[PDB]
Amino acid sequence: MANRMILNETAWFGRGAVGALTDEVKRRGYQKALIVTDKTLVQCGVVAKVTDKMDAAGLAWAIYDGVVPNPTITVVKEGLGVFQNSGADYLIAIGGGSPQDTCKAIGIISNNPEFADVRSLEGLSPTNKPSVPILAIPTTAGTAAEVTINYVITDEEKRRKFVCVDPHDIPQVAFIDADMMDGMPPALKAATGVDALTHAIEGYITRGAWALTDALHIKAIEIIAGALRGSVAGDKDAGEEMALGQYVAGMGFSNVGLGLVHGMAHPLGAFYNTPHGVANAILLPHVMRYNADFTGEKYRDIARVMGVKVEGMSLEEARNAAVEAVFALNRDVGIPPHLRDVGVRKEDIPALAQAALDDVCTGGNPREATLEDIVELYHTAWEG
Amino acid sequence: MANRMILNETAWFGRGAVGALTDEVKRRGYQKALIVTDKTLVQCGVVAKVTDKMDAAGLAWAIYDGVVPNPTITVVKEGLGVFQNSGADYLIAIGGGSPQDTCKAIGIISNNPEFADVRSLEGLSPTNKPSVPILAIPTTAGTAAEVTINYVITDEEKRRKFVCVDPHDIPQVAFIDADMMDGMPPALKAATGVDALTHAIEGYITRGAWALTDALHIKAIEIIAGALRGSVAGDKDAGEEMALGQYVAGMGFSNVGLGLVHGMAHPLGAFYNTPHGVANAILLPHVMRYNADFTGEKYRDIARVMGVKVEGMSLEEARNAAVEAVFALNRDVGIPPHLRDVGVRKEDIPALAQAALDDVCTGGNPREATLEDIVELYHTAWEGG
Ligand SMILES: Nc1ncnc2c1ncn2[C@@H]1O[C@H](COP(=O)(O)OP(=O)(O)OC[C@H]2O[C@@H](O)[C@H](O)[C@@H]2O)[C@@H](O)[C@H]1O
Ligand SMILES: Nc1ncnc2c1ncn2[C@@H]1O[C@H](COP(=O)(O)OP(=O)(O)OC[C@H]2O[C@@H](O)[C@H](O)[C@@H]2O)[C@@H](O)[C@H]1O
Ligand SMILES: [Fe+2]
Ligand SMILES: [Fe+2]
Ligand SMILES: [Zn+2]
Ligand SMILES: [Zn+2]
Repeated sequence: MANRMILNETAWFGRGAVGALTDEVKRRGYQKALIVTDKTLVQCGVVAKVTDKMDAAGLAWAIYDGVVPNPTITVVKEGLGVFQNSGADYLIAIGGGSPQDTCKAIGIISNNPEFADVRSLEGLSPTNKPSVPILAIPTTAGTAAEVTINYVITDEEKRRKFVCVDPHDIPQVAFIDADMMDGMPPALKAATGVDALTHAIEGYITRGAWALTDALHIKAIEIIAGALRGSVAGDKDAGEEMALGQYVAGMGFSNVGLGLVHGMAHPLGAFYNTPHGVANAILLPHVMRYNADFTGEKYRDIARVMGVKVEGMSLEEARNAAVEAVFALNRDVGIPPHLRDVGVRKEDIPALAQAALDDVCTGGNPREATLEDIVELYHTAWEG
Repeated sequence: MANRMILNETAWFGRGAVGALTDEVKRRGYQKALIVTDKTLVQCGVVAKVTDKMDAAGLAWAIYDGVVPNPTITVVKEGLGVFQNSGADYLIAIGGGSPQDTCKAIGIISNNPEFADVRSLEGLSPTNKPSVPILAIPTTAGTAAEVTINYVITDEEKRRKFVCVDPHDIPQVAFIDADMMDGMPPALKAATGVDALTHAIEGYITRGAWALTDALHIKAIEIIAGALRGSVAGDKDAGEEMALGQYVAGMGFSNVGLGLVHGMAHPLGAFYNTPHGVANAILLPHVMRYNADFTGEKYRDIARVMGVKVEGMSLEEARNAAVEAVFALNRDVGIPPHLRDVGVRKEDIPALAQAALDDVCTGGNPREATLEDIVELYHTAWEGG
């Protein structure tokens, strides 16, 4: 009956937050870090923002930049080998959800060698030891991987993304610095931003929701809905707001769950390598309409913080307004509205739906989804 | 510029939350606990609620119940000795702020022996190693000692309570279980509940306040103001609400600070052993009035979440409403309104004011307080002013 909360024991927030990293490392006595990131972040100079500071403080580090969007089992094994050989005693994840999840997988397996095949970590990972210490530095404003206890890896052999949930993978310190995120192309800010909004909305209405997560989630929705357009536009302060909002969303959903949006988005990532946030964005409003009757007064709350004047509006009208506010936001930030626009094939829907039905996140959906329900949702999101 | 947040990596909430303790211990591989608590909690059977579960799970434990309200350096040293002689490898704090703070001191000194004098830990403790692992189980709905990075010890020799701030003392796991709090006498629920409200209000307007702590604090105020009366009355759900509210308050103030209410309350605890919550309760409304002009629109938010329909009043009226709401709550839960009622002496005011001026928490007050200002505030709280 009791509710558990897993959070970062230490976290730094604000532009310039990464400047606290060298002092945190020194106070922990670590000797060498393995930075887990990708080639784009190295090319854009984002990784240098961190290594330059580390060099100035005389802190040793090595880099693994083989991470690819929607990280695969192959990437995890490659990164793991690099880490084991490096002799590093801690990990620094620099990037969005892909590098951060890869980093979590590496840290967990390094101290829990029984899960060497990686795929065995799906669900509530029965690990016995904490991951190698992880210092997380997000570069996107959407996944909250720095504070959640989950990470998703793509099993290419079985063509499916599997979510791993494990308190042992929580980063020891997170640095939420908007300076690390400004380089995101506007389209990326939009996709990861709606991914964050999806986290907050699904988390707010998830089956396991309770007082504390509801408070975190509704604040996150308000912050995100109020700052996303401005951030996509390039506004500096909105970018900092988004950095906080996406993190606050994570403080909640990591501890209670999500729903059918993520359950349906994962198979798309596995089948087409579709960007996670774009998949969530397209599916979100449709899944919300589907869940409407099972959400109490919560859609009135969502609509209210998304700019809609809900006073004197019926619950039915408020629910329609919440869904429309999301459709509107997606249009405003430029995300394609139909699944056909992003490479999905109708012939694959039966398999995608079954995959969605079996996805870890689907169980938290307020409405118990059937196979045909999911098939219908994919077809509805196909072209409107 | 950047803001730091220290929180419990793991925490369990709700009635029955202590039931998660044995599993958490096993998952961490600890071999023997030293339970830090007091004689009342042992007598009332509260400690047994935990040890019975531990016995059934086959987990070893030893107990130190010598903690006294407003824990002293002597109690810390005695408890440290018991810990060292027990063979325990972790600590379980069962109780209110006194046992929890004593436990933090013990856990820190054990891994940082150069601070054996205890008093040298005041302020931002320059400790190099994390405290011995602490699993915290609060029994009062007010201090949030289970999630904050502070602890206050009484220096009997120098007659003063000193606050210690250190990320190294954060408990590894917190179990917030109202079943552990139901035994609180109504007056204790009242006092500890206003202590929690003070935490939320001071934290909401403190100098270092920012977006995240403001969100936590205003939510804590709403929760506490809405449930305290019912909890004092004995309502079970209200007690569960208070358990959450007092904790949420801590998630915030531990990371930004408090103010003059706590700065003035501490010297009273050192001078008269006045219960912390009672001191804060009497001082709170007066200090709020003092800080009014340096809190922006925040008193409007406080008044609103405390049941006041601020719908059409001005900022000046909203600010008065917030203060009155606190005066009303204190009356409703039966806390004395005047410092004279609880054993304070006017002759001690100059000394109390100086102590308050030097208290760690005072620096966070939104209004720079002078010695003269503090003297005036004590006199005002004396008999209403
Ligand atoms: N600040 C940045 N500036 C420029 N490019 C960036 C930045 N941050 C990330 N990128 C680039 O954006 C692309 C996508 O990065 P991801 O990490 O894959 O995206 P994100 O949304 O953060 O995470 C997605 C992943 O997290 C999981 O929850 C989800 O299932 C998916 O696997 C990559 O090419 C990456 O280099
Ligand atoms: N559930 C309970 N049932 C009955 N009595 C209880 C309970 N919990 C605590 N008590 C009793 O209440 C008295 C006060 O307990 P404290 O721990 O001293 O009170 P609390 O308000 O929780 O903490 C105060 C301490 O914290 C610091 O922030 C403050 O400076 C002070 O030293 C003691 O006699 C204690 O045994
Ligand atoms: Fe999930
Ligand atoms: Fe303080
Ligand atoms: Zn997501
Ligand atoms: Zn207090």
